[PDB]
Amino acid sequence: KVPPHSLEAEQSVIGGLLLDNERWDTVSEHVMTQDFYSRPHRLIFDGVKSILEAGKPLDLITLSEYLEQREQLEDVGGFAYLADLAKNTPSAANINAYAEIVAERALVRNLIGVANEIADAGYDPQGRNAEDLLDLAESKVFAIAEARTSENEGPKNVDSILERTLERIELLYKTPQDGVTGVNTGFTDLNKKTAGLQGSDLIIVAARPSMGKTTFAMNLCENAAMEQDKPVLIFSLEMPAEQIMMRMLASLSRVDQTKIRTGQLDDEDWARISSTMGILMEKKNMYIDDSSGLTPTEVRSRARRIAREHGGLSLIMVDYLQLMRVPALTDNRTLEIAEISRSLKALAKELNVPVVALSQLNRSLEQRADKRPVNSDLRESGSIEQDADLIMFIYRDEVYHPDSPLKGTAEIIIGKQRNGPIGSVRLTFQGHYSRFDNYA
Amino acid sequence: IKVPPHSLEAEQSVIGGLLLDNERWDTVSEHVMTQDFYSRPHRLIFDGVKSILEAGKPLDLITLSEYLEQREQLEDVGGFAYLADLAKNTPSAANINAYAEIVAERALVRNLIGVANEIADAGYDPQGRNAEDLLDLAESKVFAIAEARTSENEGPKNVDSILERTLERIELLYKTPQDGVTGVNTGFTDLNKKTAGLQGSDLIIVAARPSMGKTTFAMNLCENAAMEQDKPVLIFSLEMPAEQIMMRMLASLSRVDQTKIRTGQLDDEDWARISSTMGILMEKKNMYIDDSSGLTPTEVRSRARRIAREHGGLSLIMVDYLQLMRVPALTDNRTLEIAEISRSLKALAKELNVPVVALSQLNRSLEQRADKRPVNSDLRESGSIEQDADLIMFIYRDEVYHPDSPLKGTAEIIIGKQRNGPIGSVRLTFQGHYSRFDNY
Amino acid sequence: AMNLCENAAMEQDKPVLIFSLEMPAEQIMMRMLASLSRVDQTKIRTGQLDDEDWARISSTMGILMEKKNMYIDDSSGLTPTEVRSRARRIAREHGGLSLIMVDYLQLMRVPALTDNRTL
Amino acid sequence: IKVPPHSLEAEQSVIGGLLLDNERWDTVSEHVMTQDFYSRPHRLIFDGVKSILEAGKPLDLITLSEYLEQREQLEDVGGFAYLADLAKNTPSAANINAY
Repeated sequence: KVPPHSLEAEQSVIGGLLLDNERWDTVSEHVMTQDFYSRPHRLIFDGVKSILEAGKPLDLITLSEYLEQREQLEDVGGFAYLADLAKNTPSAANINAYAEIVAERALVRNLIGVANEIADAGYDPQGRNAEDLLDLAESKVFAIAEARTSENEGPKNVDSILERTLERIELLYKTPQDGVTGVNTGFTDLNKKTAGLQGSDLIIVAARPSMGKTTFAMNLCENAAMEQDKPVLIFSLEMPAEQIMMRMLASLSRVDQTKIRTGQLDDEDWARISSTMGILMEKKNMYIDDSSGLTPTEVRSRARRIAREHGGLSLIMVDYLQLMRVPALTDNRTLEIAEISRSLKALAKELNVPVVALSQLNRSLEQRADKRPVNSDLRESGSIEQDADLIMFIYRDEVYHPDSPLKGTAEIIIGKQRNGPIGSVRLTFQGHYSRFDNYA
Repeated sequence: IKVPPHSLEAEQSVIGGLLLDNERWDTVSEHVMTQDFYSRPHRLIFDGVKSILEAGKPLDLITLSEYLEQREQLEDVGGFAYLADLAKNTPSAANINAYAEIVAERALVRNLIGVANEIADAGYDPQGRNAEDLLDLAESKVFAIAEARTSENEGPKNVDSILERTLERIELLYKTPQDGVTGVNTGFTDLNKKTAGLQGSDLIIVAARPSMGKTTFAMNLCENAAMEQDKPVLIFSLEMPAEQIMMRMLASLSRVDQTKIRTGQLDDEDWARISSTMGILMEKKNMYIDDSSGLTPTEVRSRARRIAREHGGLSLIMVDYLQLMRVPALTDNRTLEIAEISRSLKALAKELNVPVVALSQLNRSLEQRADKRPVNSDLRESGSIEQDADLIMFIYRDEVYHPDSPLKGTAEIIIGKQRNGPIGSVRLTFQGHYSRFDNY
Repeated sequence: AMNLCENAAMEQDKPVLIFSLEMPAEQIMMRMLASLSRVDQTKIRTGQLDDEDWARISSTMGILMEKKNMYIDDSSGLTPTEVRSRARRIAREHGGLSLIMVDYLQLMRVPALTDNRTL
Repeated sequence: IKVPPHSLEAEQSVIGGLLLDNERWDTVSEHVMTQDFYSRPHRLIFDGVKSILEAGKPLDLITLSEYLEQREQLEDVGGFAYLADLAKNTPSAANINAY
């Protein structure tokens, strides 16, 4: 019975912190002084923790002088062991993964000790009742949960919630003051509430059939490929790359959609098609993947490959959230959508590019007779509210009502947005040639 | 020497006592089980006694021996000589209830040791189990032993204890001039007639179909509990972060339209009402919100017990979504996952003695029904909650499905199930412009 | 069912046994107090009631305390083994029973036949 | 003698190359599968590399070692020494797609 520990992983956390002091911001969230195994490794990590928390510089002699003044330098292995730790593990950036190993061994090691306490108290109760021993065993397990979850999240105090609410309200004033903070949407009305497409968050655009969810997603990619220098990546699942390019050519030249997919078109229309063809060939940013069977593993691999080849991406768009599938969760449909939503959010955090994932609403709003898409309607499809930050819906009043005042105007109603404010942004729509425009 | 906790002498007196006095089985059956007995021979004799006494009332040396002779288990026990010796060895009647409690207590301690050994063996050999996964697995094994406990010898009570409890509840109802609140005040005088205060020992599940305002009604219950009750309230946020929850709560506290807070720019008059209610919330200090998306029933019970230990005790625990919570042990079966969460939330309400308002969403089966009124049987499709939760109330506004409805701006809280008090449709007005439920 | 137990507890000398599964013993006693004093059900479960109604509830309280026959078991999880054992236990402690009432036949459950609902 | 069509030397360079360059997985995953590898030891190492690179970006001598150690497959492969020997034996990056 050897205790669960990884002495090799502890050496790389300590050794990595001496080489890169800026890693402490992430390392402190994973490992604790108690989480380290053995007395020598705990004394070194306690010195590193005490130094990096107040005095920014930490090196071979900074850590040595902290231990020398506390009569613990010889106890850890002298100056030679502290200097040989840098020689032993010179692998930076992977310190977060090494800390996770040490933290996992510690939580498993604590569980073994806690279970052994219960086992020894069962054999030798010393006047303890079965009910008393049961509550004692629960309290020992509850203690490990208290130390593990108190580092990152828990029940925040009123003062902290008031501080985080007022800072969020003040940030809403400066949303149309800064302007585009990255990816330009193309719609000046949308740029007031969105204030540029942020890279660190997931954007989910949902619409009930006939609203034009694919059309709005294509229009966002249209402006991103021309304004932003970095290329755009589109995962086609609903329709092939040929149909996507035919729809994009209609918006680029304002020529009616029907003429492109039919073939028969005027010489004037062909001149407008040929004029936009040259500008599209000079930019070279449209990368489309017409694969029907796409798994979240293949999506993340293809996005990381294209970003590595051309420096970096700018916007990743998915044609359908429900068309993607994970082979491990083929039985449970509820947890399949939640895993895809998590995988798409992780891709947006890793690549730092805005991810526009398209999704479809449930048929529950059809029997409601109001038909305005609320953020709670998409919850039926899967868990996306906790993962995606920006959730905008497409609602055109002419689809459900023929005598509607919004004739040819679809309002992009933002139902959820952490970075900026929410609201109904009216934009005109031309269904004859698939092109969303600014409402006057 | 690690000898398993057992009392072979106590098992012989339960078996021996049942042979001498067959009328003791009425009390003995409530304490001991066939599984509770230690070793194969004692379990075979007790199983025979259990099968015989139940239907074939006469039980003796010849009845017990012939039951085992026909099943080829008599020789395994020790022939007839062993069964006849148990009547001779223990001729002490009436104390059988005390001997059974010893056997039941030894079995619980023996199971606790086996449960601790399971955790210890799983720690040494995880086979791909994470530290978080192993922690939740260790808690679930301990929780199972506590589930078989909490019986407290429930039986037929006399009229003296029922009338004493009934008179004390009736006499307490005269203290309130017209409130009728036996604890947590809901804030709605119409709701206080049927609910009669939020009881702590039971689980309250509020369910509503999207667009009804389930989050709005849950926030309004926490609003009055944080101001009226001295003990703090705990809210587990899964659907929306603590910032959005505080923005919605500020709209109800000052009657300022919801749109102005989440957008930014608002009038100086509106800011004065927000600043006036800020000082009221700062003096009370009861709103504790946990904006964690990944919440397991182990982490929920640990975070509720932590706050109920720091500030003396809690007053009301609210969950944003029942379906957003997940148990790693039941990720494959969705049916038994919801039933375990419903059981864990009910156990939290019994242990902490505070009303737990768990929010849940109805199935889309009521949309095709055309009746639109959600019945208690519609939530059964989501999971087993009827047997665990005592108070189940639904939110139904007639203006959501019908535009020409007479209930314009009035949502009726229809109570479908309530063990403590009576059920019925309680009409209450609703203001969707600033998220605030009021008295009709 | 409550009205049948009402007359059996007053007329017969032997006590009555009621197995509550649908509603607790508190709700059963509140409903029984409404029939014993003819005061509207709503006033008892709400709390607010007149001084005239207070005297009728207090008068019937002493009548029920002199007889001592209502034995209620507010257990939700009741198996046929536990029902027979508790019925035999009360009939042994108090000489003998007089009427056994069950709140719900479908709420009772046998662990051996949990799969087959028909049997 | 009917010797099966295999290349143990080519399997060692794919595994060894993935430990030196984690960014190669984008192209390597398109060519090889866990089933494609010959013998039980090479399949256990490649399955660990596949499971790690698909979610947790860092993969090295101790990341792969800890995955196999927790599942009781480290000694069945050849201890830690065999995993460290693959980095030493084949230090040829970029040609992993051909292997």
